[PDB]
Amino acid sequence: EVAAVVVVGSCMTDLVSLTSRLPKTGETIHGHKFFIGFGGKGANQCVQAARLGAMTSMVCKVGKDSFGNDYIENLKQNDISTEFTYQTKDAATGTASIIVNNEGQNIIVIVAGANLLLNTEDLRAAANVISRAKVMVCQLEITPATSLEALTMARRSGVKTLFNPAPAIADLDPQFYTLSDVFCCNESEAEILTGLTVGSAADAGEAALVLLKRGCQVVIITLGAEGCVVLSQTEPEPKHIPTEKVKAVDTTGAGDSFVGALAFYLAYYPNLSLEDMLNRSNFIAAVSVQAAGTQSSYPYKKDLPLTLFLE
Amino acid sequence: EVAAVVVVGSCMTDLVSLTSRLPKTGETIHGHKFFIGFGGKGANQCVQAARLGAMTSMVCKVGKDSFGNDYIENLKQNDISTEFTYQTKDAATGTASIIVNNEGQNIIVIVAGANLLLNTEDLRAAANVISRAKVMVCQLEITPATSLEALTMARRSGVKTLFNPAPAIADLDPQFYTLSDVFCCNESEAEILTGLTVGSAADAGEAALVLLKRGCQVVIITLGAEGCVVLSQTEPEPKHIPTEKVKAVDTTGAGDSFVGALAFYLAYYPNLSLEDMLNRSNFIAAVSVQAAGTQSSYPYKKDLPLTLFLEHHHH
Ligand SMILES: Nc1ncnc2c1ncn2[C@@H]1O[C@H](COP(=O)(O)OP(=O)(O)NP(=O)(O)O)[C@@H](O)[C@H]1O
Ligand SMILES: Nc1ncnc2c1ncn2[C@@H]1O[C@H](COP(=O)(O)OP(=O)(O)NP(=O)(O)O)[C@@H](O)[C@H]1O
Ligand SMILES: [Cl-]
Ligand SMILES: [K+]
Ligand SMILES: [K+]
Ligand SMILES: [Mg+2]
Ligand SMILES: [Mg+2]
Repeated sequence: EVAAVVVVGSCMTDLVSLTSRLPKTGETIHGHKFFIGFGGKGANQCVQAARLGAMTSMVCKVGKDSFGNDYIENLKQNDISTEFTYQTKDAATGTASIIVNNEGQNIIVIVAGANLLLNTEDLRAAANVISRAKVMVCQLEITPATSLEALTMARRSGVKTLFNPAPAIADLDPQFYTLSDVFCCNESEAEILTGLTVGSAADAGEAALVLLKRGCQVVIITLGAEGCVVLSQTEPEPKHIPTEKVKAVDTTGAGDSFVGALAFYLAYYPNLSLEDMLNRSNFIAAVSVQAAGTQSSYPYKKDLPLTLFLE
Repeated sequence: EVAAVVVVGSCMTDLVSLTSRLPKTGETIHGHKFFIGFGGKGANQCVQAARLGAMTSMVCKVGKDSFGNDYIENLKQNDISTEFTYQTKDAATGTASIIVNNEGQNIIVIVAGANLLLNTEDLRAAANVISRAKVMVCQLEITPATSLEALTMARRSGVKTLFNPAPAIADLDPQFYTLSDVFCCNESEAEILTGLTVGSAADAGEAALVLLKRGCQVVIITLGAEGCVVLSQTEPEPKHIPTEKVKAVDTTGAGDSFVGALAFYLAYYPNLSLEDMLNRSNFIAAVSVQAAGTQSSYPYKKDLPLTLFLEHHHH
């Protein structure tokens, strides 16, 4: 089973406390529910792609701890290759500690942990799998040198690079743009990266063009309920792809659903137009918002309309 | 091997993130370290008593989950009986999500979880062990009704009750006071319970008298570095028991150290005066503040002065 989608990126344990009020400095507050979830942008993306039918491989590092062992089982239960899922005793599995009130306001503390210890030696071991893939997906949740090396390796073998600059930082290494065949981010990330205000699809088109001029081949900005905007070196005029209105239950994880869907279409449906791929990816992400949670909300092929898988 | 000290109360997994600044509403920040620890007032108290040499048993409920299985191992490693450590599939193990900055300031979110599912049926199964104890310790980190049930059972069997109303509730059922042989709380809890300011020993004396009149046999209010204040039905005049000054490294868990030490003394040295017990308990809690962490800071008998273990009054 040759993997067509390789994700080099993060696995994180989500530790979620639900409360009626958020704490201030020095305060202890009592909440009403705690749960553990599997997260991390890399793993989220990988899971969505796998559930659509992709043969995937997750290159990542977790701890030699209960959370790490559980994450490995999570990837296996989602039919993801863990050949290059490493474990280390030198850091805990990455964690996202999330406090959420009943209005959806939150405080989040991320400790990337073992994710940061995925190094270039670890990557090099995956060279053969990377070279045989169709798509390589990376984000900004591991150590930058490792993600840059992954993108470089993909480019050397002609593998399509899908980069999600999330979470965004203002002064991103220029190579992230120049190594990206497809660069996909949300409005708030676009603002951080470009310094422009993005309040509309037109505004997103202006931000996208800055990103394009930094060296990306294709730029997509997701707009939540307003769909997405795309432009490319060959077609630099922005195109707004809207999505039909749905009643959202929980929008958490929608961006990773979108990126994982796009990876699937890039790998398995390469002759579809970009606009068609984005229409389908918008639809799948909009399914995800109609269920609670992150990975638990990501739809399987069997539960989706047949027309999403016709060519 | 009869358990002399039975703690009916909470176990909580501490989920700790270390950061350079504490976040406010709406913020996402990155920290530099995450680790898991063991907490919960009931388990903390039980651990300190066990380390002093008590035969203890923890009546508690955790989840049928990794955190719960780990907690059971923690109690076993501290030589605590786990015969009444229940598990449930109906809720996660209780959690304390803790964010700490480089100066040691924190924000905490507690989700009681499986602790709230410790129920009447569980207490009935524990009834024989409760009834045969010397001291039954409880707090307010389980369902209040379950703590009240445990106090009731202990009282009916003539077992000494040590009640720590923590965290405090302003409209606590009157029976909590009348079922409490020893009622022990800190300044902030005393303020909630009495509606007085409690900052000083004098303040604590005034608050303690309000509590005593509600039906407690003995009231103790702890004062951090200033020791504690005690009064009783037999001796209603407040006595301030000071503690010798130490260099505090980390005061987390000191209150639970104090209560676990007091439970040990009530069970194994019942002949001693309150003042004697409290001097010793103050000293043990002050040892705990000289080391990092919560349970890991609690001293063992073998590492403490011999004078703490004499059967008779000491100067
Ligand atoms: N309320 C919504 N209704 C319909 N589709 C939605 C809604 N919110 C999000 N989506 C879809 O999900 C995609 C991604 O949402 P968006 O909020 O831009 O992602 P994000 O902020 O990157 N989230 P994430 O990366 O998982 O943390 C959008 O382009 C839509 O296709
Ligand atoms: N800085 C300190 N120096 C010396 N002894 C201390 C200090 N802080 C606390 N103690 C001892 O610890 C006891 C209890 O401390 P206190 O701060 O009153 O507990 P609490 O606030 O109920 N803590 P906890 O219940 O564990 O969260 C005091 O009576 C002292 O004996
Ligand atoms: Cl880290
Ligand atoms: K969702
Ligand atoms: K300590
Ligand atoms: Mg996103
Ligand atoms: Mg206390």
